Amino acid sequence: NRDPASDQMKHWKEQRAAQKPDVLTTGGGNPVGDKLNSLTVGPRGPLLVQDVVFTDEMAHFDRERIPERVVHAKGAGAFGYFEVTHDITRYSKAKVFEHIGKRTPIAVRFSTVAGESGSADTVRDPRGFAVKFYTEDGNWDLVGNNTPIFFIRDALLFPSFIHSQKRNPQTHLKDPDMVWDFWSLRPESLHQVSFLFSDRGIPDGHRHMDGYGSHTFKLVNADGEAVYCKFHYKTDQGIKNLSVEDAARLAHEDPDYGLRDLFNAIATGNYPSWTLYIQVMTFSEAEIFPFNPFDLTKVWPHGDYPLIPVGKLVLNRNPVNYFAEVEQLAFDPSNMPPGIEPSPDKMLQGRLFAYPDTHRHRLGPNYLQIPVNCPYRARVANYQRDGPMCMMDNQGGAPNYYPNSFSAPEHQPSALEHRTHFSGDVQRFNSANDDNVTQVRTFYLKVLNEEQRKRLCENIAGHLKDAQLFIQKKAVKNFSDVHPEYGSRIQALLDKYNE
Amino acid sequence: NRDPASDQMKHWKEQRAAQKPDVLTTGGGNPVGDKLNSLTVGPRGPLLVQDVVFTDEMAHFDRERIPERVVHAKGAGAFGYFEVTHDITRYSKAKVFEHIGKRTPIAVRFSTVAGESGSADTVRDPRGFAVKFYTEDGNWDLVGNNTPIFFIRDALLFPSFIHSQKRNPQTHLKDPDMVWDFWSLRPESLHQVSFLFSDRGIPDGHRHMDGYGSHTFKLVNADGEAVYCKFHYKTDQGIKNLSVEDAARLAHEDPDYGLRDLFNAIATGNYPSWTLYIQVMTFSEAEIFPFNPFDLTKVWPHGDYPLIPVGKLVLNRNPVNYFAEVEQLAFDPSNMPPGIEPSPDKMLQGRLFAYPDTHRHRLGPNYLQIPVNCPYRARVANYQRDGPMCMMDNQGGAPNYYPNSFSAPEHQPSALEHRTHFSGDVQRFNSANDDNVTQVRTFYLKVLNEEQRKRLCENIAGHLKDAQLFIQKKAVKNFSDVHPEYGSRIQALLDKYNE
Amino acid sequence: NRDPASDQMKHWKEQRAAQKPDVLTTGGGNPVGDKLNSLTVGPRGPLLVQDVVFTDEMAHFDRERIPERVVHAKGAGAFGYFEVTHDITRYSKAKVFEHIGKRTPIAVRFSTVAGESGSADTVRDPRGFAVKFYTEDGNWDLVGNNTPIFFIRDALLFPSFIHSQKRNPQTHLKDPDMVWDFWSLRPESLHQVSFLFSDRGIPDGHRHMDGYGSHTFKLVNADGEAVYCKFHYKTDQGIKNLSVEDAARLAHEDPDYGLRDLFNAIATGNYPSWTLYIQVMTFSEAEIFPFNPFDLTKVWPHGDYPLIPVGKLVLNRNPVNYFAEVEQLAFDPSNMPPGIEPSPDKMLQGRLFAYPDTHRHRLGPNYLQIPVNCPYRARVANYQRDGPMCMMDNQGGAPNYYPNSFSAPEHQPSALEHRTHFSGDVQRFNSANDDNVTQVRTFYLKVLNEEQRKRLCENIAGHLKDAQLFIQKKAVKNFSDVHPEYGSRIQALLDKYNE
Amino acid sequence: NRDPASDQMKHWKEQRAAQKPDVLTTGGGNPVGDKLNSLTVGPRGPLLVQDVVFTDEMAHFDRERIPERVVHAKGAGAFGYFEVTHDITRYSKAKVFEHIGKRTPIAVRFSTVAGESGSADTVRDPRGFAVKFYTEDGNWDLVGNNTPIFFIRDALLFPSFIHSQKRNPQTHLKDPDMVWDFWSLRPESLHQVSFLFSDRGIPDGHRHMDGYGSHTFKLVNADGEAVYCKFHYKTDQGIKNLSVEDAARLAHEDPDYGLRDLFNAIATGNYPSWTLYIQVMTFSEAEIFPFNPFDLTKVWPHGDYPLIPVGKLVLNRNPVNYFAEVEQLAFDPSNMPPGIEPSPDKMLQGRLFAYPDTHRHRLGPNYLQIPVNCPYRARVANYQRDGPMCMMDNQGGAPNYYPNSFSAPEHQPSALEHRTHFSGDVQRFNSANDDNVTQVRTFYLKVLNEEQRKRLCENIAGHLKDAQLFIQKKAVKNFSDVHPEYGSRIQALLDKYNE
Ligand code: HEM
Repeated sequence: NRDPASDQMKHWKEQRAAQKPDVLTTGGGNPVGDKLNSLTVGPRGPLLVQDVVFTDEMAHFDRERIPERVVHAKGAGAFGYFEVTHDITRYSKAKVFEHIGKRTPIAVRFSTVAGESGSADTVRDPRGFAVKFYTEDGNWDLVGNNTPIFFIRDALLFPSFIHSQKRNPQTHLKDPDMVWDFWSLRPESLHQVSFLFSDRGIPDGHRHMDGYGSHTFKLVNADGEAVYCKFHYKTDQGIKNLSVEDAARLAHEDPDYGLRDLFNAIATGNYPSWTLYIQVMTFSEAEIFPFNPFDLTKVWPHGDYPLIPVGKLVLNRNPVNYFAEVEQLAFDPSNMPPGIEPSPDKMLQGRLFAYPDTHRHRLGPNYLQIPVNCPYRARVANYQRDGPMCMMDNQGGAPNYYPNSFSAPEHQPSALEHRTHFSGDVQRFNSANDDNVTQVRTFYLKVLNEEQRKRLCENIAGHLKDAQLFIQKKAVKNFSDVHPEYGSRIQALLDKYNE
Repeated sequence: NRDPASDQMKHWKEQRAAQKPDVLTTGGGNPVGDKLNSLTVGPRGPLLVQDVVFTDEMAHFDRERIPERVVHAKGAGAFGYFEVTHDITRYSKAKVFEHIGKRTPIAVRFSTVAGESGSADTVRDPRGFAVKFYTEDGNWDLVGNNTPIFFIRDALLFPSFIHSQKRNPQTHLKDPDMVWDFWSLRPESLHQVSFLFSDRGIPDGHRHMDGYGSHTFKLVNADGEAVYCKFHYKTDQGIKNLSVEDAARLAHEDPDYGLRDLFNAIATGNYPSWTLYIQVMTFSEAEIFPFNPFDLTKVWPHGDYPLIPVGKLVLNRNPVNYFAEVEQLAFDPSNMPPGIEPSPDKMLQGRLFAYPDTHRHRLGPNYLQIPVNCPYRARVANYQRDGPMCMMDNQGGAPNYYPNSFSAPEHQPSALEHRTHFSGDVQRFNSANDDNVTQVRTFYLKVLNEEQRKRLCENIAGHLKDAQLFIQKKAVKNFSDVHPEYGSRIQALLDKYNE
Repeated sequence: NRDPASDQMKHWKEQRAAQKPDVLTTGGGNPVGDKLNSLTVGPRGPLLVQDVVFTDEMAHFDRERIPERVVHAKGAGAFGYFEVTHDITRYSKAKVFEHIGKRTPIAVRFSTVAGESGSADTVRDPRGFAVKFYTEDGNWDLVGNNTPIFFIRDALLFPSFIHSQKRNPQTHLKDPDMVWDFWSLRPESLHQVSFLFSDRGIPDGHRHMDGYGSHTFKLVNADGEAVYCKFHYKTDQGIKNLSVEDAARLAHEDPDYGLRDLFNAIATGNYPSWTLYIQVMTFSEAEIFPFNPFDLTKVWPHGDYPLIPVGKLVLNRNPVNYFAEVEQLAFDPSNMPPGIEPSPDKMLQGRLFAYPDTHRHRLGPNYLQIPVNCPYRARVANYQRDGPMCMMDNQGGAPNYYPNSFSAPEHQPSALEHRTHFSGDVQRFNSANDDNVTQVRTFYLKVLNEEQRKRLCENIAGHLKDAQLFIQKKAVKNFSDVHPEYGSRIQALLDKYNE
Repeated sequence: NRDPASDQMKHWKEQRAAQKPDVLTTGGGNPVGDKLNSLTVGPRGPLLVQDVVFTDEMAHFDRERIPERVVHAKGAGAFGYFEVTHDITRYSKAKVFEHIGKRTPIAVRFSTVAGESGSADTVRDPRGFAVKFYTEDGNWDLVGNNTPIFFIRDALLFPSFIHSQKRNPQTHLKDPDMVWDFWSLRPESLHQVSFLFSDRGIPDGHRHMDGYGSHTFKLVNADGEAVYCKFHYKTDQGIKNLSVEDAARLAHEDPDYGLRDLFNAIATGNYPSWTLYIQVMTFSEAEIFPFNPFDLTKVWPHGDYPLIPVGKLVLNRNPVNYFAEVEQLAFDPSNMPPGIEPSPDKMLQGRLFAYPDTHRHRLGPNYLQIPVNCPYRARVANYQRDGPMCMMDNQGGAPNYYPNSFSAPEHQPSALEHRTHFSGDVQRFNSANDDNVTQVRTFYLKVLNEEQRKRLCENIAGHLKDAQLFIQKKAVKNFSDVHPEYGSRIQALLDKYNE
């Protein structure tokens, strides 16, 4: 006996009963006589164009690959649902939070960042935990991460950052000089480099990690009052990382550890779950926060702004076809239904654009027409038409201009954005010096126990050692600024590695 | 009031009736509060990225167009059915002919040839008569023209021919020199040229012409008995052609004439139709025919090859959305169910490749998944997977390799290519002089009478006159070779023209 | 000897006198033996997949077409230069206006608006007049039209407007109901529609029409002193239009009359040219302007804001390959170099996005590298990399992240946007009631004379007659709001048309 | 200091020094003022669409990716030349072999097979060794592997084979059930499989393995005489393999072993090199020859058919930009200059279309225009035009149809292919019978020392051990079909692994 995972074709064969096999048809659905032998003139004669069976299937074969995700290319996903267990409708009128017991189906995808399609799960990298909510008011995409913060606070540097986190332009090899020259030049990353290199840097499976909407969002009650929030979905299976030693081990043993684990979990009736919380911040409060409540490289102290439960997140139906249901998955941060809105978070703002952007290029213009991405729990009706690979009925003969005197789709004013005032010059305001240590300090000596406080200091030096010298100093100079003992312990390890 | 075509919107609304307007949603199903004004800071302030309602709409509009067909770009389509009136089973096994009274859903697209998207319907040009049968053995595409022949017999010149017939590479204008140099350099074009400048060069609408398969085909009955044939779908609305003066009027008065005539013909229950006949030929009498039976520039004499009736072609349904149903329609000559096979027709052999090849580019790798293209009357099952914009289940979780031992789609010895023997050197045999006059001569003298010959000559002359002298004399010669007088007449009008 | 355009292939010959024909090769440079005959087994044998030559060509022929422009699909282009003849440096620091007697290469494309690629040139429709300036600070695209205003003033209506301007989704025909239902419901269009149906609605080719920026832009000088402006480039060939009667003739006679006219003019050394002026308005006057200064449906009286000579545009060179240098041509209003900026014009704003966006689809991610679109007069150095069909060296092995301590490109502080203050609530402000008749009323009464008013209403009435009765009522009512006489005239004609 | 690959940026900044850094600009060439801070209204305000600096960069980043090769995604590349050392003149007229000492530029890409973009270098899997010769008669693409045979013999089985070597349709993990089920059912693989698990199954870098043309080819001399040859190029740095435990750790130690290895070799002046040899066999000999001389699972023995030397392949140049030069590199087997022609090898013939076909997909219609793919040591002249992303001048104003009377490119009768008379029926002949054991035996005993045999058997077991029992059964059957002790040794190793 084998595991569910490896027993895939197994179960399929049985579940196919004793019903004869279907017929191998061409793409056009024409019956195929023999597809195991080309069409030739003579036993040793040349290939005839006439073998269209060959062309038909070969042709398709030549185009199965589509561009992989720019970032977060490696991962897996499953389906399940969300169910309300609290009433926060006093905070947001989002139909998804209707009443208690309210269930909305979902799709989830876990993933790393820097690695490519061939990469392995078991490595030190942040993680992607995206949630798609098929609500009655369209789809809501909570494209979150296993962290409440990020390395940078302005989108304009994200590409550059990701660049530094991947291969060298010429060599095509990972490069420390790149990694650390960047981080070192931008301390705002401190807070996050601290989490990545902490024990959390490498979880164990996707099931033993927490989620974070990260950014500061906006909730609008069915009364127009708005308030800021933060999304958190802590694991119920409890945290659980992996020994550096084991990581690199599993790495080459089963580079897809995360996949099968998460997969067998569901196959073996052991469905993973997370608990949804949110922190609330009135506009009054925000005006008070000692920091930028919108800074992505900052958190909200749990004590000052406590979490409120709202619901359960359950995954219990593994995909039936990986390509179709997971690869093709598209999550658009901009996909926020009535009740939730973005904040002036200079990083969340940019994400409003880029995601649907790339999706147009990675998948295609009508990518929202792909099953997995189709908002089937709603009714898409508008004035958009055509485009490549246009399935559906393209909305039939319905009037295609608005406004029209022919009863075509009208807009519901009730779903209007929330009104806020703004005053100030249009400029490129500097966010580089918006405190990149304080919050980090209270992490080192407070959240981290002397036990793991040192571990982190090891993980870093072991990677920082590979960078040039001038680089290593700046880095230390930064850690030092968080805490002298920080850059002191590190500089130690480095000096030794240095012989 | 006015024609049904012009009453489209009026009707669509009256169908709405009691139903109320649908809510205006984004591509993501999110309702919009006001799709008529932008989100800006202040009434005279900047536009914000935050307006994802705009970007959602704008971004789609920007991606509405797909490449138009490289030829036959202008056209119109309709849906109807096929009806078996005669048992021809003793010739072919195609299940579409399975039994008299059998109806097979068909789709059809009419079109011109050279003109682009916005060209006029009423202009001299061959006419496209593509027919699609959704059978249980997959789809059969009978991509015919309104001519039984063509200007050339080697697919290798098709690109060149179309280039000569389209715009000048630098001025972008129509070029008579290009048109005539090519023609004058390839007399094998004379047959189809004659037919082209004849009263049939411009029919009155799409309902007033016949549909031909042109190429010789192959039919194999339930006993595996091979036979050659030709398809003919003669119009039941009678052959009506349009004068040169009126075609010129409509050219600007109504460039979409054919589209309108057709829509309305059906919108008023005036379903046009065509009787589908076919002629048969033996490999014996084939080796006996005085010409290459697969030469696209020739016809099988009626006297020797009487037409055999098969069934009817009724068009009784208009498209509901032109883009999804007509624009995206794709016909591949290679889609022939068991019972219909190609022939050594050089030209035919070429089309076996070109159609799906161009479809993979104009529409996309997965174009067969387009509703209008999907062979629904049949169920597709094979090992091809993925590819961009993959709808449906991607065959869910069935084995993607063949052979296998888990019960998945299989062969069909029943549907195997009819085997024919061939022999001979393998080279690029020259077909430039396989009689390019004989059948034209009989046309020009016995098929036409003095008034038609008169017109035919001015028609040719009125266009040729704009080509360079040397191309003129060049062209004359070819004509005289079909007949001294044929040439002399055109010559006459030429000098007058040169005046 | 005919007009130059007709003798293209003739001169190409002459051009390379003695020079001998080059060897015919495949796309791979492999020389071809015989491009006129297909390689088959025996003179009447099947086609061999081994005939790569054929397959090489056919595959290319099969993908020659790219999506046509979403709007302004039918056009013509040329190249020339822009010479500075007046000092306006006190207004803008743009290097293009840098000094008296300075010439900058420019590219231009003329066009219609709603017609597809096959469409005719001489049809009532605004006319695009896009100019690309290859300047030192990158390219500057002044994407004007032949009118200084437009039909709408908020980008959200554009897709809707265009849709109503094209073909019925189901019939694929032009629908006057669609056209007038829209216009009737959006009275802000009166001005344009009034200009459109006037005499200028159909110029005598491209050479006899003015060009305009339409929008208001902001000009910035060396001390950072800004001012709002308008760009006008008047034809030196003098205004000249076509009678509704001619155009209809030309429509079928020479659908490419504009293309042919412009080409030949240049080909014969009769270079056309426009004089570029600018209208200036300080930030103070804007505050007290009787209308919204960024309202595309309004003009700046010549009386209060005089025109100022800037320089001249001269077209002296025709394209060599239309597809290469014209069809691929791409203009982005976003291409504004230091010294030239946008205004809050809602319409202009949405444009900053849609052009590049649509270009990424029509042409491709790297369309800026196509020769005609490359800023060859400036040096592109940035942190952008990869993408399909990537040419040049991809910036070689240069550091691909910013910031970095390795001497890669750096931003220039002197090229910072002119800051401006804004303050207001963030929301969708309504711009419908913004006076839609004042300026129109002036045009009807003062700008036109009795002769003209007569034609205008004739032209309108001639088209409007086809719209449903209730729609005609609506629109007539709108014209009345402009002027009682205006409505009666049309109404009169209508009554007539209605027998 | 550290290796050359590590000091990449170091050297770049080194040679770049003594210069001022370039100004950062937009794709359009406009200098950016600050690329680190987005444009907003007020320090805590929203992001404006006005920020085209942002959209430009991000939009591009959103499009950096393109689909990876359907197979062989993971690979390294370099450039060098081919030096003729010997005269095989009396075999191929091919200019590349013209004289002794003749230099011809080349490009090479080494790669694994079933692994995706993120996969590791040092794994058991065949190795891809492709070489592109830029010759004056166009490019010659010798697409070889690090072995002279291959699992299958009919193209039709290939896509299916590949599916088994990749991930499961639903679970997405490497699956030995499909791997082995396929191989078991298909015993012709026996040869390669043995080689696959041999000591060579994992080379120590790309520098210590041999290249193989694999298929039988055809050479033609100045006097129309052709023969059937083979291509063998042996490493000069010697065949050095990697242990199963060595490669296993290298897996996570440094998954980019090949890359680093090859980059540094070339970087330090230690250019690798190979010697090209050609086996030969006359058409007569081909006849008398035992089994099928075009069977890809069979080989020619140096015994009866000796290895004739032709020249040297030296690599002395690294890529400057990996994406532009290696990723975009496309090799088409169908690219064969005069003197070299395909052979009846089904598998081969199938590759004749599959390669350019997928290139048009993965790279684009105009891929032969990407610098490194262009046949630059030749001169492209033909009648192909347009297509997306068209560089150059699209052949300028030259006539675009053939034949023509305006002195455009003419074909070369001298380049006509070799005419090989062919006869025989026409149908899908069986191939599963060609002795899948003879040659195989002369390996397990002759070309393989006892020691290797030991671990070889151990390898197959180490993998197969995870396959369904029934699978193993059949698996051994074939092995024993080779020779008893073979399957026996395995069969023993089996039951043990089953605890
Ligand atoms: C009929 C069977 C075969 C088919 C259908 C086939 C198909 C393909 C395809 C589609 C690719 C991807 C091309 C790209 O994306 O650039 C590829 C690449 C490759 N194939 Fe095959 N192949 C076959 C047999 C073989 C054989 C026999 C060899 C060796 C003689 C081989 C060597 C390679 C190599 C080395 C590459 C990588 C080239 C590169 O670096 O770009 N293939 N093959």
